[PDB]
Amino acid sequence: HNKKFDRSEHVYRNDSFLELIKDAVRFFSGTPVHSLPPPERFQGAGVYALYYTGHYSLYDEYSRINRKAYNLPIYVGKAVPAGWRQSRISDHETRAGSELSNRIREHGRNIAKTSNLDLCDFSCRFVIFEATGSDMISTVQAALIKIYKPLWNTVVDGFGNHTPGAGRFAQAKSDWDVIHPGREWAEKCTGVHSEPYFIEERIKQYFSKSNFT
Amino acid sequence: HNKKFDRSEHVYRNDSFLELIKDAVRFFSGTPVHSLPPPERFQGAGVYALYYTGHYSLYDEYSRINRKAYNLPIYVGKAVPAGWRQSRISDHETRAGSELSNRIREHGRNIAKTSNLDLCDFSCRFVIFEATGSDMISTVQAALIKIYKPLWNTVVDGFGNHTPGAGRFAQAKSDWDVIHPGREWAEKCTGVHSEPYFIEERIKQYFSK
DNA sequence: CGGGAGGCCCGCGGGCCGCCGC
DNA sequence: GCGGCGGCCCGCGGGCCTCCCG
Repeated sequence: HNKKFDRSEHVYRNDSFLELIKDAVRFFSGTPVHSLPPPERFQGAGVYALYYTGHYSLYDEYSRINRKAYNLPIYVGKAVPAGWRQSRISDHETRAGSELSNRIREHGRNIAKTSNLDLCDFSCRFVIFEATGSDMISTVQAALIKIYKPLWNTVVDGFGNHTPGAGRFAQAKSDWDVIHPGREWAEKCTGVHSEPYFIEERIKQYFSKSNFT
Repeated sequence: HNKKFDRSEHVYRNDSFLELIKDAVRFFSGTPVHSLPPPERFQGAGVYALYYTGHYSLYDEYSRINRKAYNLPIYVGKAVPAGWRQSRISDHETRAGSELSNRIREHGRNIAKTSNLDLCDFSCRFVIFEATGSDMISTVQAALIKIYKPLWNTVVDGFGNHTPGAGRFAQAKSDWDVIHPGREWAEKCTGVHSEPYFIEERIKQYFSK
């Protein structure tokens, strides 16, 4: 330190930044909706949201909530640019990844692999954040989860996992995997996972119990 | 589906963002520097930076980069308020928590337990956001990591690990843990971990381009 | 017995590498 | 023989719940 303690001198407010985030959020909400995955590959990093309109019994309510419009996402995710560990040198030119697009395609493949969900019942929205604006990517994703409370982000976790891998097989298969088998790596997880009965009830409770702030 | 497909209808641009992120970053830059951990506990969520002024041979450069001022952090982190996956299972009673302060303290403890790093050679800065502002925390952290590329966030990974736990006993120990034993839990990781020579050249590379 | 810090689980998804498709 | 994408590792730290202080 070398200097006295005082909480107040460390508080940061910027209401302007709060408006800026609201703006990115409302821009997200009105971007075009596509099939999962979108008809074309593209470059960029950003945020995306997945919507359900099918009739799988635990999720049937989405067919009504999302009947006339894409109102409530089941999942919101992100893909942050390859911006890594850095030392901006050579390290030659080779520019422009397709991180957002790949992740969207990846999540498509996981749903394809399940028995009980059909990919044709999913749709998506996404927003590309470029350059310096890419710093905002994980805060837009958090802002969207806070407004929508997507089921797969806040109740039935696990959709977001890539393969835990060999160094991690002792872990329990996630609630998403237990009600939507089978990504095959999920069958190599040896830990104690939750029982379908208790996940089913949580999903029901999601819909029946009011979530309005 | 919709009807078209047009990449630029999905691209967000707002140049005023550059000014706001600049402002947040200079505010962070000018907040009071304290020991690690700070001398008092405090409530709030936020972002923090760790600075080194010591003489451990690999890191010796910092004692010059940080000689006259706290310029280049060695680590940047963040602590978010309780439940950012839409909060716990509660009613209306206790909206105040200490997750930033706790988190900074944990990092101190981990440094205390190493053999080759002295806590006295460490300082920190931290910024609190509250409570409408918390969505802002990650974007400031990310800006800071991008601008300073702290060595423990970019080259010598793993200081931010919590205990992997009994589900992940077969994973490798982290580069940080290999050059800075010992958190007792890294000792219980049985995977093949990086060589110290490899890490040490990455460190040297960090301080000559 | 009560509140909060910390211990100890895993969600999410970054990055790298090998493999396949060219 | 090359580039891009998926497969397979673990980084970072969230969140629950324990237990540790009161």
